Amino acid sequence: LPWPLRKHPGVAGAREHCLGWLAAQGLALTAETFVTWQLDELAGYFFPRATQEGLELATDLMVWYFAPFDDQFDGALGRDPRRTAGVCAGLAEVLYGVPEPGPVASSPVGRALGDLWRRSCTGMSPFWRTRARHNWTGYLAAHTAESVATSSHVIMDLIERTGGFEVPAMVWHHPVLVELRTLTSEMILTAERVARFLDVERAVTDVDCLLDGAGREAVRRFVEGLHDLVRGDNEWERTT
Amino acid sequence: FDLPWPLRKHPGVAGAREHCLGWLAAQGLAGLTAETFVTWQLDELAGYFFPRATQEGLELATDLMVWYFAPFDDQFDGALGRDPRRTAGVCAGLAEVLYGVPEPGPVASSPVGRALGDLWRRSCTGMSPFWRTRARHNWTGYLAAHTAESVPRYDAAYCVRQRGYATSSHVIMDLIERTGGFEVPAMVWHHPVLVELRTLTSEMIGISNDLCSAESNNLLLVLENHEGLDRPEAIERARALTAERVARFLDVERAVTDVDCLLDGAGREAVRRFVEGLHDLVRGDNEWERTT
Repeated sequence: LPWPLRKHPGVAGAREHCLGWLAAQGLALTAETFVTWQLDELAGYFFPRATQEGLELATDLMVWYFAPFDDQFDGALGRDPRRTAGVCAGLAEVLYGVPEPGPVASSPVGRALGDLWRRSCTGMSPFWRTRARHNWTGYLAAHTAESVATSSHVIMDLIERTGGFEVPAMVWHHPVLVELRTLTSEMILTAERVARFLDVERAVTDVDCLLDGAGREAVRRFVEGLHDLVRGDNEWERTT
Repeated sequence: FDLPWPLRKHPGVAGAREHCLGWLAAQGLAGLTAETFVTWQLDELAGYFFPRATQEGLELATDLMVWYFAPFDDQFDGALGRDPRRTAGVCAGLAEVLYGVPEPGPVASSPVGRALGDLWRRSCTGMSPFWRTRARHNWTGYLAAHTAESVPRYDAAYCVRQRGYATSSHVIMDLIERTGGFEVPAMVWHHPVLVELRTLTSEMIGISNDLCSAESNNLLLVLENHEGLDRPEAIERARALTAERVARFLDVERAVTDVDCLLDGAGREAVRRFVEGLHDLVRGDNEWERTT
């Protein structure tokens, strides 16, 4: 890739913190795949300029993706017409908090998802909370539809959360950033996507006529975070 | 035009015109302000968009589309709409209305902002939190795309997708449920089949809109400047794009039964009425374009 490689400090400490979060959520085996697949290292590559709290959050979400969440879709589309859809629906009920959340909200995966969402929303504005809750809903939905848009969009929503900044919503939906997010999610034929990325990235200065100083700095850190998702994912695949 | 679906119309347009006049009066949005029904016939357009609504829902749709034409669009009339840093400001401050902000700005408390507040509060009524989040997201997506359309931006398919994102239909279809008294479950709303049906509907509506209001990011002018076509050639090309999207819509529409294995009876009925509402959007928009 044409971008430098960066890695986060707390990969060890987050690895320690995660091992407690797994126990305090009833997820203690499947943790033998967390240390085998090197998910903490992937969290270190995805979010290098994140705070320690942010790296702990992203690591927890990564293990939530590989161990408990997929242990529900283990062998779906063979014995689950509406069971997988009620699991996804129940987790969305954990996101929204409905009067009757059901047994899915009291399960370790659902409790842990409630904790992850509770931590992800801290400090963020209602625009980020609404947009990220919508991206979570679409992820769970399209993940249900595959029993007859991957998880990269919520991670790209996590760049702002773990980075201690926020991109304004009016330029968040600008077609330049939308296309950059689509090309980024595709790379997670590839040289054409890299060239197209480096071409669309020039137009990032065309959205500075609607921004201020802090906003332009926010868009800078978001596009850099996409660089880090691509190069870091490439590294983690490379050393595995 | 010459679409495969029948033209259907809500019978209660006349009451909606009167309720809507009273609503305009109450919200401080109104002499020389009653040129919205006489010449632009927005009550009948509301009837074409939501012919299966309740009377209350039809009245809400009418209020929304009048809010679209007179107050909202007035802010961007003539040369006011070619200012990036101003259109961005109005759109952002209107977006504030849709969220609970402690100390809103002065545009949030302006007449257009308070009217938008009433439209949003009424829209949320009786809808689940899933619908509120999703439709609110679609609202801000519309406002941001309009902001993007305020600056000179430039394949044809990319421009059609952009014009579809920047048209209002992405909120309009969110109202099919609200005005009709049902709700599509969130786990199937985002199903690729329904997503593609919504995309095709929006693209067709934006092709009609640009085809009529092309008097630049407009599809017709974009085809003229970038494919070397003259006006009749660009118009015919737009008809070709509409036709191919009709065909695609009728193709993937048959796959709606793939979501039956995910739903109960009420859900399947909801999806059915939603697709019919898409039919009503395309056909009604074409008719209203023909007469108005």
